[PDB]
Amino acid sequence: FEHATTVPNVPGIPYKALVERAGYAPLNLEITVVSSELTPSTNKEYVTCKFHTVVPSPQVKCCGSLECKASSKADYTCRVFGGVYPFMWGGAQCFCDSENTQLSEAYVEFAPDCTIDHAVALKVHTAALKVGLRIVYGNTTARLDTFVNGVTPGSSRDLKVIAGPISAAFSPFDHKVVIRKGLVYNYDFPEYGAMNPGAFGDIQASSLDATDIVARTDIRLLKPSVKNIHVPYTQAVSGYEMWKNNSGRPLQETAPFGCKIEVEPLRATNCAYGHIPISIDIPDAAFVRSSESPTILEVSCTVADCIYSADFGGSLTLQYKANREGHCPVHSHSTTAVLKEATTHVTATGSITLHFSTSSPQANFIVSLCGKKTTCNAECKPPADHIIGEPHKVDQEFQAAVSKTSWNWLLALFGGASSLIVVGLIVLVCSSML
Amino acid sequence: FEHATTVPNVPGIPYKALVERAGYAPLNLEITVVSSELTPSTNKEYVTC
Ligand SMILES: *[C@@H]1O[C@H](CO)[C@@H](O)[C@H](O)[C@H]1NC(C)=O
Ligand SMILES: *[C@@H]1O[C@H](CO)[C@@H](O)[C@H](O)[C@H]1NC(C)=O
Repeated sequence: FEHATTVPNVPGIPYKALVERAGYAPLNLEITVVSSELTPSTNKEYVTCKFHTVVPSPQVKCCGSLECKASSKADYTCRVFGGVYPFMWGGAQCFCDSENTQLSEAYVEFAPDCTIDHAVALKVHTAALKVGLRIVYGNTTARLDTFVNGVTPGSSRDLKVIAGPISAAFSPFDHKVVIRKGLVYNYDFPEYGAMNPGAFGDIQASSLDATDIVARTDIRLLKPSVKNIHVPYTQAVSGYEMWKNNSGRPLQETAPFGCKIEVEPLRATNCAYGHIPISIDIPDAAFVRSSESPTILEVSCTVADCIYSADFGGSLTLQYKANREGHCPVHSHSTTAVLKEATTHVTATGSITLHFSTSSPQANFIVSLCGKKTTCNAECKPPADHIIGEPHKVDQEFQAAVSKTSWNWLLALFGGASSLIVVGLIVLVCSSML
Repeated sequence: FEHATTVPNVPGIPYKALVERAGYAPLNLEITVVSSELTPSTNKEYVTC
């Protein structure tokens, strides 16, 4: 017997329901989400880190004009200097007086510590959910994990679940993200093949050990002022360190709906934003005969000290007139009230107490005990505690949020004004008759 | 829970109250002033005999 419903997305906050076949007894149904991860399909453009800006040895020849071929190495900057006359230890290095040529070479390369201190640039497409459910139908615990696509049944021993598509997934990741050491940033990195000096992604490669390193650091070779054999060069600062200087806060601190970002794989676990349609096919082994279940001949309810809040605040007493011994579920058939308990053992002619949570100052909600429905009407007080450590289990519907007496005053003034208009118009009609 | 109430300053004479909570049962509250003392802040001006 399939049953369709819509569960809130929030992890925790167990969700109650009552399934009911025409010839079978009403049966408890529990749907609760223990985990929910958003795993998007991501591809990798480039890795980046500190460059080493290694400088090879000078190529000095003594009064012969030489030029350097354009090497394919990363950020290759090469220059020739005439009129040099080098000195390293041991005196002059060229015999020939004042026409010697020095060749200065410079190129960049990943630092030795780039295996840990590297940032990986990702493009993030649309994400899909993989939510874990616990189903407590017929006091039989069933833990499962299922995708939210509407086409994937959940692997269970005797249960079939379909998770309908999300109303609106919000995708916390932007189209371009950057991952550094488990910290995820929504950064608009430049495209591969586009580099700016002193900016993020100034040096790029397909992998950490890739040969095709590419960079456009603003490196310039200068003429050696002192008569030695050093290579004087200047270069713009690494954009990796300049990005770490003002990276801002990562996605683990700046993310909507309060869900935590994890890496390997990139995912956003325990997000709470929408609603999942659940089509669940309860096996018939849990459905029991209506004759076996003790029906309730008469039931009445009262509410004592209703405190409407996020906690299970509010107690209701049910006076039942059961016929035979057994146990059968309870349920609350209002969107504003959620009952704490699932089933109740009833022998005959007794009293039970139940706990519920509401977001409305008026408690006008129908309780179904074991098949039979009776409504309960009472008043609920606002809580004294301003801040509570657990989330609300019900949502305000904006019509039950207005209290019963405030509804009475507002409807009384509106009805008095409207009836005053009606009596004015009928006096007009009576006067026009004359 | 914080209960704010008003008790007479009579020694002895137990004072009754009810602590009603929306999430718990009402509780008996007894307040008895077993003793009091009104100690002034004094200074010695002089001593004579
Ligand atoms: C950047 O680094 C400098 C050090 O040169 C430091 O003074 C500064 O606070 C950092 N952050 C910003 C936002 O400039
Ligand atoms: C629910 O509990 C009852 C009594 O504890 C037990 O007999 C029954 O097997 C449980 N339900 C199912 C569907 O197994």
